[PDB]
Amino acid sequence: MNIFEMLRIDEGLRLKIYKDTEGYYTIGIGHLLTKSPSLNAAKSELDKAIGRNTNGVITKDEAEKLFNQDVDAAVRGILRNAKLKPVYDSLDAVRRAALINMVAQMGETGVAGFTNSLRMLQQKRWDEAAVNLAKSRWYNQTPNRAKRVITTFRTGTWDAYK
Ligand SMILES: [Cl-]
Ligand SMILES: [Cl-]
Repeated sequence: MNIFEMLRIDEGLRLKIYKDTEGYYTIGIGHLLTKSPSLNAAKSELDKAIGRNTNGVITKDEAEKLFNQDVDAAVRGILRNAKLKPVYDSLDAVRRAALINMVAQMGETGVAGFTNSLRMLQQKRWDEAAVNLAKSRWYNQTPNRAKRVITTFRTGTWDAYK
């Protein structure tokens, strides 16, 4: 298992514009197009991202390319983030992937707001952090995915994904 297979399982793959769990226009492997309520606005963003007049549809290879860019950016954002870097650096490889998953889903700002959990993770207080992570909108809105990530932080294994 790895970061790519992990997020691919969590986000799925869709080749036509669609609305995510929050109702925002997305495409491919969880790639947010825009928060605007406008389909045209979404199609314009898509074409700009892909580099061609897509007509709201992309191929597999194009989804995957967006996906590569998104993982790379997420990792890079983490490393440039004063609040996240230290946590990231303190973690083992499996748990690092759990952190990337949260960032890919809610952005840097969003994750960086779980101050208390972040400190517990850094301290290697696994059980306590999983309990704190669970007290959140994130867990209440997407419980299945949140449980998989939380289990990953708790055990440091990919069991939840198998
Ligand atoms: Cl883009
Ligand atoms: Cl879910």
